[PDB]
Amino acid sequence: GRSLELGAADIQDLESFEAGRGALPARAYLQSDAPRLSLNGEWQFRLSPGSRVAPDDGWQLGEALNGFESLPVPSSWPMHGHGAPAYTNVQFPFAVEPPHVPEANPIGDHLVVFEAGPEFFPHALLRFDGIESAGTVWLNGVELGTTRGSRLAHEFDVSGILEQGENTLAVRVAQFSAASYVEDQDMWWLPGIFRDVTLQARPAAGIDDVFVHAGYDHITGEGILKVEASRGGQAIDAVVRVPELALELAAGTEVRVPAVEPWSAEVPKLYEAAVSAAGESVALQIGFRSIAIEDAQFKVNGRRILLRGVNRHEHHPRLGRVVPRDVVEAELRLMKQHNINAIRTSHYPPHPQFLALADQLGFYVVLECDLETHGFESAGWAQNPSDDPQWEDALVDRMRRTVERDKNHASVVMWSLGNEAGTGRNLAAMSRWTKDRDPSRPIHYEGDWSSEHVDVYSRMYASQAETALIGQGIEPALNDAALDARRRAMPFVLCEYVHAMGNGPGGMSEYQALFEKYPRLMGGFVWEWLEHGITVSTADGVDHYGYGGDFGEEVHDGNFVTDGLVDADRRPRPGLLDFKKVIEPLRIDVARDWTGFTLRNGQDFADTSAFSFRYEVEADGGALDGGTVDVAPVAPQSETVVELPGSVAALAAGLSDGRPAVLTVRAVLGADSAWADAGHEVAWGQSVREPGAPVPPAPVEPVQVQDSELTLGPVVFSRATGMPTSIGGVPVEKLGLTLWWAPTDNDLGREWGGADERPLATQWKDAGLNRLHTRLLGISANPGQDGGETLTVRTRVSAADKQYGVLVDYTWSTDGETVGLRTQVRRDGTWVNRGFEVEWARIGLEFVLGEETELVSWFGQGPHQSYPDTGQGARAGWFSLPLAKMDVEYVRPQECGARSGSRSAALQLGGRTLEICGDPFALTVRPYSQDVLDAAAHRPDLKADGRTYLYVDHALRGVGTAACGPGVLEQYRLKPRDADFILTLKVRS
Amino acid sequence: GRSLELGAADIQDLESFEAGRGALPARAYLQSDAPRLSLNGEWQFRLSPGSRVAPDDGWQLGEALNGFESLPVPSSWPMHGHGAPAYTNVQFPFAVEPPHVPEANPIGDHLVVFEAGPEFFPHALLRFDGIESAGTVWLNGVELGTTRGSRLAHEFDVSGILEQGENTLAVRVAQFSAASYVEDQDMWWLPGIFRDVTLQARPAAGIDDVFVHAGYDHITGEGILKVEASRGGQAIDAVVRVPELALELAAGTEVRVPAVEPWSAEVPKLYEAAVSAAGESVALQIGFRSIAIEDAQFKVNGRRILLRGVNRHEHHPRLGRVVPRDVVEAELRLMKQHNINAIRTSHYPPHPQFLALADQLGFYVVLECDLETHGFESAGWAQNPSDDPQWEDALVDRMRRTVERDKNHASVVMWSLGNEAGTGRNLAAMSRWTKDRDPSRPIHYEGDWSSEHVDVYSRMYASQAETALIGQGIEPALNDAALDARRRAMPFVLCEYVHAMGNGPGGMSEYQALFEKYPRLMGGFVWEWLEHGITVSTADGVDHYGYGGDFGEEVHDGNFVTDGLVDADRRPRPGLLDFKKVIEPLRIDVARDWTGFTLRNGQDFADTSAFSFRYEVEADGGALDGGTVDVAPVAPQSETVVELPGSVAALAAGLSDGRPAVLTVRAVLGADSAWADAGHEVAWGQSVREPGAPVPPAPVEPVQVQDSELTLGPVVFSRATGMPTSIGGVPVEKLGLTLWWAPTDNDLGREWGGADERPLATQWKDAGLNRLHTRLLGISANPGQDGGETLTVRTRVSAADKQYGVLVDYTWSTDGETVGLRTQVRRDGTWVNRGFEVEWARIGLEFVLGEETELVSWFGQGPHQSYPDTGQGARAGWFSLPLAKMDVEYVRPQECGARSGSRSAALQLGGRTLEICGDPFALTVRPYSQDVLDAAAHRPDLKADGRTYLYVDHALRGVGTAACGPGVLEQYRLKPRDADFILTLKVRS
Ligand code: NA
Ligand code: NA
Repeated sequence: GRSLELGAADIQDLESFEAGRGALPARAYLQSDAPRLSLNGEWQFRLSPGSRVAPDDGWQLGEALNGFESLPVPSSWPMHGHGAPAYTNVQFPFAVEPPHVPEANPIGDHLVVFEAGPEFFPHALLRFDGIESAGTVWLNGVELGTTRGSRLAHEFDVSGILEQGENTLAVRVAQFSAASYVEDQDMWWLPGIFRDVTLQARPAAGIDDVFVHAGYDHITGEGILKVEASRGGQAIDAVVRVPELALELAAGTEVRVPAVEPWSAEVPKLYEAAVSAAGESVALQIGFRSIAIEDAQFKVNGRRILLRGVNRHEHHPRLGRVVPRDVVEAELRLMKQHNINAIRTSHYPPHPQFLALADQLGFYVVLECDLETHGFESAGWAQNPSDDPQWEDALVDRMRRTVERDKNHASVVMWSLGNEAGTGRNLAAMSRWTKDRDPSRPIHYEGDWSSEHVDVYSRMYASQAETALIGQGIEPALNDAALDARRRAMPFVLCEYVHAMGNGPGGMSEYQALFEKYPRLMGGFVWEWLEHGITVSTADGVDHYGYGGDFGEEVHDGNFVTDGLVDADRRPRPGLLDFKKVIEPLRIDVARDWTGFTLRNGQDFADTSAFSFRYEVEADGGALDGGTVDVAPVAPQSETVVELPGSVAALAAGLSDGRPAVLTVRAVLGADSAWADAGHEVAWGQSVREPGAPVPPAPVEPVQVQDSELTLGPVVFSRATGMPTSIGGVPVEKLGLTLWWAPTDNDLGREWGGADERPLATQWKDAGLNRLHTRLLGISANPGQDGGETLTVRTRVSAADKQYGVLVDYTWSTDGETVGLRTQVRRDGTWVNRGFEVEWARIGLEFVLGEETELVSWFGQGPHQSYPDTGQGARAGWFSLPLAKMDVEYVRPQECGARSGSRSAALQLGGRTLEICGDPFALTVRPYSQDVLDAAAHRPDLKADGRTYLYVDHALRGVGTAACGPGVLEQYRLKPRDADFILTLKVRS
Repeated sequence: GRSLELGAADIQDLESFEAGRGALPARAYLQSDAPRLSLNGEWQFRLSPGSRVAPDDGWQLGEALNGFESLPVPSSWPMHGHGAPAYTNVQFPFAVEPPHVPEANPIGDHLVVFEAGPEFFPHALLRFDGIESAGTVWLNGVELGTTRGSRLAHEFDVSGILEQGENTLAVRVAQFSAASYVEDQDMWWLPGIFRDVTLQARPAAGIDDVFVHAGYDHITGEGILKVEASRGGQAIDAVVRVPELALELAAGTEVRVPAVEPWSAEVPKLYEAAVSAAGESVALQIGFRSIAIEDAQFKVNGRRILLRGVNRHEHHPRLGRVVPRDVVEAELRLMKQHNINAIRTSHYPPHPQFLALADQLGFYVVLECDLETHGFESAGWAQNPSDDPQWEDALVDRMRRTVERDKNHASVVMWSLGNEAGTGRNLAAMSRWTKDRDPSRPIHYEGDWSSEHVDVYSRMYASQAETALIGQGIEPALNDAALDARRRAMPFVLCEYVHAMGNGPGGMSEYQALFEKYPRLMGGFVWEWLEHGITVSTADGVDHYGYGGDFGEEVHDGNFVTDGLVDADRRPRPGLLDFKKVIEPLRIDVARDWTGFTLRNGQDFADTSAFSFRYEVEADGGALDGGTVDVAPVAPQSETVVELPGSVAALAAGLSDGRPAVLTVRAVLGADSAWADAGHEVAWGQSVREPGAPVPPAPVEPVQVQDSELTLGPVVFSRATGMPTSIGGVPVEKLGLTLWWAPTDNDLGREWGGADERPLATQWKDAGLNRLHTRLLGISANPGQDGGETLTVRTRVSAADKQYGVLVDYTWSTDGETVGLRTQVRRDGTWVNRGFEVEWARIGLEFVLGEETELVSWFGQGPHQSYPDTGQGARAGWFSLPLAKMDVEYVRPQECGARSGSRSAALQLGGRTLEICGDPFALTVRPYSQDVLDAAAHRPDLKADGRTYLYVDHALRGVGTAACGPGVLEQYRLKPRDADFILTLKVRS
């Protein structure tokens, strides 16, 4: 019997089910006049590969340091060259055997020397706001305690250890600990001290914790205020002063303020208040709100509200978990600018400073505890911590610390027990505690569908259909009659829906229609706000985002970090633009006769008084008229009809039959707000006078036959191919039918149900839809009129080893000036492969041109892209973009850039402009081919070859959200069918 | 109404269901004294991308050629830079719509000018032996006709077109034609004139075709001879002279020769004969044989024979379909050297010159017609030519031309209608014709399992089990009572089995046991003889074989061309070495007491008289004794017992208890034969005296504990890891358990049946078996004896996101000189993933050493590799190889190089030699890691890193033949279980 392994005692600590030891009781984050010293700055940093290899050179004392270097704190140290980021989603990065930790466990030693003034005597504390995932803290070689709960705050008492003058603070941080088993969220695994380390003095007769109770009686219009204040866990005498309400009360007593302005996301009214004791005073912002669940509805201040929300992770493309305050203010303002009123802190408490901003700019906030045991799902939740009693104290500590920190803020309207932790005893323990401490807020958890220990029914990525059932209260009952009776009486919320990976999300409209129609639906939260992209510079110094698997990770999920509405640098993806329109607070139905418009106010509290209503009339290359209309304030959930100036309606009948004109009624801010400047666009509506169907040119031109070529009008053909080689001088290198997209991220994912287990992208490859070949059948010339000949090229399209195909015929005609192309498409054989019917991505034509396009113009829906289930934010008008701005810079290159519902388009090539008219078609123009687009793993992989790839699609497919949740809806799917369309071509040289 | 496409008439020809027009009636390939002129040499060659683009510049006349260049003929023109090779297997390279051809159809114009002497007047013909796939032939601007049937010979009459003096011959060749639909074999698609173009004069009163009927009466010992000779399709008077049999008869009459020596693969007795007419005489080699199907047995000359065969494609690594005669002679001799007696010409007639060689060196030849419509299987054989009456004449022409060419040869014992053409009317038409023309030979076809139109029951890749049933005649009956009665009375043959892709094939022994035990089993043909590798030179001029998909092919099958017993350059893969032993014609069971051996003659005709029997006794580094034993000739299918010299048996009892000695009795050729030199090894047998289990060293050495390291005997450890860092001075960089191979080609293929659809390679990746991590549990030191301490390192092995694992413990001990390692392995949890139990590839240890190994020695089975279901040819002995010769150069790098059944091994590193002893283990040594081996797509991807990767496996897995056909057999599979083994380590410096 003998023992000889190194670092045993260190690991036993890492493998404890105990919460952080030594730390003071959990309290709220308060703004205090008590002297503070921030220890943020250059610290000394040493990295070790394991705990068994971690040096014991008494480094904690700060002198004779071996191998240390300066590292900024707070920070995520992989972001600074020390190691590399790693990313997994459903999977753990280590062997699952709780609570044991792997041998490859990066240990980062942190050290800093600071001097402490007399202000921090006799009593003071150290406050860590976040250490991932386990930390041991020494002050002048004395162990203070350990920290567990990476996104939770720990405070240690340094009274009697802190010396006057220079002090030495040493923190040992381990990446993986037993706590890693309960923090399995969807993100890069980035260890380190990533939040503020703070030294704060604790005066005698000071305030340790404050609990604010600000309620609103919507009937009597009275505020109900009562402020608890305590020191050392016991209630104390303190004075509460609210200047604006002109009152002065003692803590612990409950008074009713006669008239208060209630708080909401629409009107974030806050009252300045201070809680004063002898030793210190605390500064608070008080918002009067009351939350009730009544008649299966989630109500705030008496009225049902609609959550238009997103899921906000904390991420930066260069700093790790560190999100600079200016960056936080920026994104919150951006959310407000796009009609967002709710946030779910997924899947952990955010930076303490976040809560204040959510109070100030109006947001309904779902504050989620730092708990996710998603990696145990793989094995049927065997060894799940949520049900293991060994984990009870540790998990309850996580809930307590979460609730305690942010209880005072009005924005927090719900506590959430965590994400995807399964079901268990501990979850029930966590809920039970929270209902006892803070009854003012309902409780949210998605994992337990029985909804036994929560106040709202919550699901993620439920189908539009399923939601429609739940909204009507006719969803299938639970086995338990008692439990079903409770859940059927709960409001419903989608804590995650419309996955926004890559091109998408689609189907956002079908969800919103249900949100507006059924009171039981609270609305919900989009997944997610931002991409977790990380900036990388190449050998030639191109920088682009990188995703999972790009940093050498043994185990990864590729590009799933990229599912955001904005990129890592907070630049809006087209999805956010569409989202803004879907959840807009006002609906404007412009009448067809342009006499007036119908306006409905979709807000729950405010009226249409902060808005200014403008109208615009666009036609050709000029705004024909503009102005402002006077709209009497409209009550919330009410609608009126506003008549437009007679001048507008007069211009309608005034314009010629068949030329396009667009009437736009826009709701903009009357004056500056905290989150936007005046004139900012909130909601809009349109009525469009569309051009009639174009007329095919006179077939009065004959076909001139030479030895190897044909000529008709300005179009030169090839007698071998049957395809044009030149139109009005523009080099046509290729023309063919396309049935296939470059697979989006939605296509790469398996679809919800169905006998076909294969991702739609795979279905296409097996069907050979990406490798189509054309066989020429014959070229006819047929009489038109007055010597005119109409050329007809008959072809068949198919792929290798396939017996099915499609017959397409191109009949050309021209009056000598304008070229008329007609395409007929017929199915040859049954399109089934591997026992499943093959779906198409499009019915369109690919034009490859030998000259670059300098600039693209069109009339239809823009500026950004449009697909059948998307492009809601794309409005009618005239748009002109450089070729470079046509594309969309998704992290992983895929199908994007299609402008649906086009009527006409113009491509300028050198000195020539190519006009394309016809029936509604979808426009796409690229500097590179699809084979290039598909193959590309990153943006740099895309090199232009000097050609112009023009795409004109008759019918398109929906993009859906198949990456996670519902795929393409039925009405948006594209199955094999026979089709036709006419085009109008012309070249102005 | 009008038509304007180019090259319409050319394509209509390509799309005809008609056979070659203009060609003379099919006849046999005869050696004639009639004057011949070979036109092989430099020709002029022009390539065009399509038939619509193919120039009509009257190039056929040979002057004012534009864009021509010199190209050798015969040749495959992609092998000469003109285009590139393309490879598919089951799939067609173009859209399936018979008989239409793609637009991308390479057209190669061939042209040559030759002068013709007066000998070729007044009558002569042009003979093309092979044009792939369609050819049009002009002579001096006159169209002779077209050729259909790429591996079939066409002859055109040039009488009255051939001028005296200079003539100009022009051939237009198209790669794809309607005939491509019926030539869908497993190979590179290589067009061109790839066989001899020949000019032959046809004298008056000459012989056009000869049919030889040479039968053998095994009862009376009489030859039955009758030779038909004809001119212009009508019988003529000719004189047959057979010098050796001293007879002279007139053609058309049937005589019985009193005493003839019969022909067989074992005794290829041929009689010289000449058929003389006035104008010319024909030289023939006559072999007397008779084929009968009787009592469900395939009989030749009265006796049941055993087909030990292979499938021979015609391929060269540099020339395409062109296989030089010296290369053909070479491989045929190589086959004979490895006990092969049968060949299946897959899947087309071979070069005309092949048939003669198969007569001379003894081979049973299955001659297969050029027909495969395998690409229609994809769509349930819709539009299958085999059943389409439009194809009848074309398909019957293929059978006629095939039979007619090679009817005279004795080696051809069966006509085969083709491969994988499905079922149809035309197949029945082909059989019906063949039975009428040549009843002397049975008919083979695999596609129609009902076996309605054939003479033998034939299957491919049927399981060992299924074969065992068929052998006993108890296979499940057919729906048709009448048909079942016929098929149940047929002999059975596997036209393709034991797929030899990559490492393998395994399970060859279990098949052969059935072949020997059941008379109904004819034996069968291995797939296949050679790899279709193609030589490629890199930027630094490394040359290596390339496979499908490596030449830019839109559609491919990767490395499936690589499934041979030899590489493209006819270098034996280990599979051939194993195969030679499995099908050896003699079995030698050496008695245990070394007194004698049992010898059985497995041949059907010959006796043991051409052999010399040698014996050898090896022990340590010396052959102790050698000699020759006198064995009375043993009759075929009979066995005798031969006593060894008393000196041998005396040496057995003479040697110490526990030292190894190997007795080898070997059958070698007494004198030179046509295919090998005297002394060549045919069959062998062994009896082995194995060393006793090694004894664990005295645990008398204590553990010396320092700060960061441990020391026990000559082994230095690391206290952090628990792994040795040094043994006797050799740097040990790593030591760990392995459960995973680098997936072979068999592992990459789906397995036959089972709920698990996943290839075994994929099963491993999902299970995380390739990414194992170890967690240290503890290091103990326990008392041994006399101050001795036995170190024990306890660890656990697992992978990320997995809850199952394995507990392995390493207990070390040493007497100061020899190190004793013991490994205990225990399963922790159930090894199931995705609902399926996880199989292991091995139970072994990986040693990574910081020094290169110069040379590896061992005692066990060698020289080549050994796996549970393979290594039959690996014999017992002492082997020593350079590290470079340990590896096996498979085209795609995979698991290989394991020497199973090892007893001891020695690795020399610089000046140190490392000895490893113990229980039977499998040895593998590599210059690179497994991660390198797996990732490598080609041989060049393998770069040594200066380390030595040593593998010692307790238990191994079978390789099977899962790439196509049966996977690993039950007794060879490796499932999770608890195991142990002891090792003996020692370093001699
Ligand atoms: Na995600
Ligand atoms: Na093959």
